[PDB]
Amino acid sequence: MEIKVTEIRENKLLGRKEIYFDVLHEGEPTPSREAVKGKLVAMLDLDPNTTVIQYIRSYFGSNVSKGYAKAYETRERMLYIEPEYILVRDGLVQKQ
Repeated sequence: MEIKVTEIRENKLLGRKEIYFDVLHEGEPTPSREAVKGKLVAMLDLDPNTTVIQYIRSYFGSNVSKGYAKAYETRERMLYIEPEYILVRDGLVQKQ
């Protein structure tokens, strides 16, 4: 239920911030990716609608998971770079 941002890098060329973070999640084997996204978006003042969580990797016996996210400058920039299957997977685009 805690997030610690470990690195924020600005990718000028693709128009996104590249964000690594820890998730502290006592009592869980793994944390809830939607809950993690909400915390991360709040912590860094991101746009939920342009934030792609690439992975949240948990480790057995550890309270600590390791995540990586991409926060796009605009939705357009996200639409240009991210494959459709990923945006649909993570709820950012709604499949017709």
